[PDB]
Amino acid sequence: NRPNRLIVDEAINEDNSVVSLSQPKMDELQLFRGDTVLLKGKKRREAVCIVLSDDTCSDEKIRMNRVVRNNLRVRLGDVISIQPCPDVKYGKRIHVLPIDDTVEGITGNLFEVYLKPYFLEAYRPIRKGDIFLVRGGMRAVEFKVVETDPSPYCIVAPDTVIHCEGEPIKREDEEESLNEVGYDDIGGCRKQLAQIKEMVELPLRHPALFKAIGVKPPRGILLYGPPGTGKTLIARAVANETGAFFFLINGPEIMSKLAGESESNLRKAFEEAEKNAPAIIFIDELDAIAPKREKTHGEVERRIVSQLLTLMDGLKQRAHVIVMAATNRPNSIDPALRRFGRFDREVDIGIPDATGRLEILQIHTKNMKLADDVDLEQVANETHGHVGADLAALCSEAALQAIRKKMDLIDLEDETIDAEVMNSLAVTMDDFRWALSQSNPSALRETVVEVPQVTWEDIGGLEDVKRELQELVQYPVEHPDKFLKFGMTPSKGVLFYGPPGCGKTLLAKAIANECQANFISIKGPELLTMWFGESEANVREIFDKARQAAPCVLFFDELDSIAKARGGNIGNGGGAADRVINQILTEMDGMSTKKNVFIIGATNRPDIIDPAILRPGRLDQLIYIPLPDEKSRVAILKANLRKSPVAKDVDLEFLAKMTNGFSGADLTEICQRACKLAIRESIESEIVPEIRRDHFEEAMRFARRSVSDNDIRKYEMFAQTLQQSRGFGSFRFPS
Amino acid sequence: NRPNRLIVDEAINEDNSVVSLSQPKMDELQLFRGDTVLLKGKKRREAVCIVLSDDTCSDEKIRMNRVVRNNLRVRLGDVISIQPCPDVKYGKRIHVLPIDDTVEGITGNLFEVYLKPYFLEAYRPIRKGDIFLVRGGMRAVEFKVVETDPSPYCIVAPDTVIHCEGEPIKREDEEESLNEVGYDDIGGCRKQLAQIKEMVELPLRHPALFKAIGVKPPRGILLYGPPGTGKTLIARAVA
Ligand SMILES: Nc1ncnc2c1ncn2[C@@H]1O[C@H](COP(=O)(O)OP(=O)(O)O)[C@@H](O)[C@H]1O
Ligand SMILES: Nc1ncnc2c1ncn2[C@@H]1O[C@H](COP(=O)(O)OP(=O)(O)O)[C@@H](O)[C@H]1O
Ligand SMILES: Nc1ncnc2c1ncn2[C@@H]1O[C@H](COP(=O)(O)OP(=O)(O)O)[C@@H](O)[C@H]1O
Repeated sequence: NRPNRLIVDEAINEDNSVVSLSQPKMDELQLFRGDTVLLKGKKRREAVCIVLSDDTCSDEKIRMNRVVRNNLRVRLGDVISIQPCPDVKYGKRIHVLPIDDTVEGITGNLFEVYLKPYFLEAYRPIRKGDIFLVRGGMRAVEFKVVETDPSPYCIVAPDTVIHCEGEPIKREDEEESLNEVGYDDIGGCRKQLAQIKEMVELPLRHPALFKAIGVKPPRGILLYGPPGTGKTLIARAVANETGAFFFLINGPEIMSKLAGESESNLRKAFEEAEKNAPAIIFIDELDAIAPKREKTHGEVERRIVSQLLTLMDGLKQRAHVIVMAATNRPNSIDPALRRFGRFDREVDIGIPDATGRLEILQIHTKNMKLADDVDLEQVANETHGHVGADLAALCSEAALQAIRKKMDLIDLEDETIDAEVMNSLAVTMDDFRWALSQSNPSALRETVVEVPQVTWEDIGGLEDVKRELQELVQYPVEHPDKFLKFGMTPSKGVLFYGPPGCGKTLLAKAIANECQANFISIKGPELLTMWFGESEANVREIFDKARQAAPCVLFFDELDSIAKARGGNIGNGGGAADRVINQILTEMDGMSTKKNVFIIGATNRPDIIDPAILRPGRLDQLIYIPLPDEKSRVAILKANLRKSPVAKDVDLEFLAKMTNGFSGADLTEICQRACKLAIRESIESEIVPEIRRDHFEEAMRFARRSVSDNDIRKYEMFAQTLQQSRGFGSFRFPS
Repeated sequence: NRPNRLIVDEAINEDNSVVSLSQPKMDELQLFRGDTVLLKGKKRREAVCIVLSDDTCSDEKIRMNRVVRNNLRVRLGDVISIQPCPDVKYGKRIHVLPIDDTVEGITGNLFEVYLKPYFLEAYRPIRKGDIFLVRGGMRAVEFKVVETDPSPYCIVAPDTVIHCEGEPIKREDEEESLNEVGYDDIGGCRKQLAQIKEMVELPLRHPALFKAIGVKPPRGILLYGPPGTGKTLIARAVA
């Protein structure tokens, strides 16, 4: 038994002496809330930390940060021994000194700038011989214990004096640098990063297991994403956290060699990593190495591609090397590389969402000190087209602005800077706004994927439609047991038709938010570009991106916008079928029905929609969104007024009754006009900060009905023709 | 404190001995409109100029032209020391001669063509050892002081006689050529040029600051524009 062995895993808190344990873990080992333990690992070394309460990690695993993982020489997946230590122990004299690998540039006091704001009111239990890292001064510097009283009996106390000599010492090869790349340095990638964690955990941490079994290990991992997403960061972090010898192979570095030298350089890079097993061979750019799809210009290019292909599939076990290649675009790769044995496991790393970029900002700003009025929530929202490298550049530029506001008048003309100035240099929002306005996003044209923040509370009315949407996309994904028993497959998608500006997009986004799945949206111009550009082959890429991002919903806005541009029911001498809808149907028919992917079709002119899409099998479920009723319009305003401060004066119920033929869009622009009037009257009166009732009274003058009465009749007759519930309404069984 | 340190910046006027200062800058240092100062920089050298009134530059910076920046061996972003000099000082005999790097092609009188239309009705305070540049004759030729009365006490006066030998002298590597490319030689580019000024001011003027910090410096700047816009001019001027 020996219930003291726990699985080491990454922590969540950014502190130093923190251990995250579940309630039953301390309840089994008679451990309390505010106690200390003694973690013991390999190489005859121990560590003293503080246990904390957790409820998310696991049942029998320990969450330990990178700062303390390097102290015990224990990586992820290894096992350690934990035991309580209720013995009283105080600190008297702690002597520490940093290592010269990171102190080059520090001048002045070292206690007041790094130790005082870290050791006081913390009661961090230090251990003689441990390496702890502290952050501050827009950098990261650690410290090393060289001589102290024999451990245990080392706990920082307010009445403990600290003195240091001043010169640093050199480190050894036993410990790794804390400034390197780790799992805690990656943000905005959780679904993709977890797959890579679980994919290479066995062959790297346990190389001897695969040598004794017939299981084929994954020999190739291809990474996607626009340049700057962080593929190299993830590749280096996996190697640095799994104990594998990382070997970086740059793209242009090999191609820059002469004729025949590139072959030797690429070939010598494989057995070198094979000897240092386990190892990970990473390729920076692979589209620039093997673009053997359309280029095929030059014998040396083909020779390099063939050499790479030969060295790729020729890894018949031997070592335990895993090759992870990175590229920019999936189609820009040689198809011969995707053969089974060279590159079979495929990983697509997308642009982080709003909740992902905040983690990147927290990672990139953890070394510097910010002011109280600095919030990263608005920065992530305002930066919705940027990538991982974009935000690091934004942070660097924002940090540079603060230096410019103090270097000019202080004029520290010294060979090295002091640590007592940079700590006080707090970056404010004004520094970030200057850099945000000039940073050009590198990721704007390709489709962005989210899991939208809009929920059911933002949608007013449409209660009949909500239950229907929560009936076909949430039941097969949560309770499939009642589906395979009947032997019938679920629906492939549902089409939305009705008057424009009623919520055709809000329902699709809310159903994605509730189901916790990705959301891909295609607008009208996006569909029209591939028609006018005479290139309909881009549907396959959209469907592939949706498939491997499962679960996800495939939303097509105004699907009839391609038939409206060429007439409609009659139009020109052609019919109601074109190349883009052709390719969409072709890719939907061959789409995997067992996957969690879903397709949402939105249209405002259902009379011109091709019937070929509407058969049972592609899009059979049709839900009509009518104009909001009296109590449906009230909820629209109750949901739209949650952002702007409006007092109790404005009567929303009375406004809904007068707005009879008003769609959802008109009620939004009414509030927009009222708030614009409020802003204008505030600015004009500045030469008050609340929305009054006469604002809406004047804004109601220009209340234009976007939907007239002529199309209402057409929509209603179309709905009743497609429903056809008459005749069989009184159909009953005799006995 | 020591309120005598000012930030050196480019000037606006195309004159020679002109210092642009704000009203509070002279109001703090008890300096008037028509007075002279003594600018001191690095390498144990000084410079005498005339302060002027300005209202646009800054609160605590000094605007100094390229002609006087090379005299003190001070570039943009550096700091200097300014102090008033109300002592009376007149000129008696100023001996100057140009450098052969730019005089190849000049023949005849040198005073009437370059010094007379520059020194008269100007009262420019010269300093022994300074290199001042004058424009004229569809070119630019400067002059060098080789031997004169020990500075101070060098101010051009109408009753001051000037004679010159005629042969020039060679320059050294301490000073830079005034015919080179500078910030004053770029025109029509203010928004773009300011971004490049502020982008590389830190890593170039203070190389040791980035070596002691984790901030990533900009390693690459791409320039656009149709051929002939002046990208090479800006690139050479920044360096
Ligand atoms: N998801 C991320 N989390 C944290 N940092 C990131 C992320 N993505 C990129 N970065 C930062 O951007 C910098 C540049 O990354 P880069 O080498 O361009 O990645 P790639 O090689 O995948 O394009 C790195 O130093 C890294 O710190
Ligand atoms: N039922 C509704 N409840 C609340 N707001 C709505 C509703 N329908 C539309 N809106 C608002 O109208 C705006 C535009 O909607 P739009 O995308 O044109 O709808 P559709 O896709 O049905 O045409 C959205 O920002 C949304 O906030
Ligand atoms: N904005 C400018 N201000 C002053 N001179 C300019 C400017 N742009 C170009 N010139 C002049 O034009 C000449 C040729 O410039 P050129 O070398 O063609 O620039 P680039 O290499 O950027 O095309 C230079 O000698 C320079 O003096």
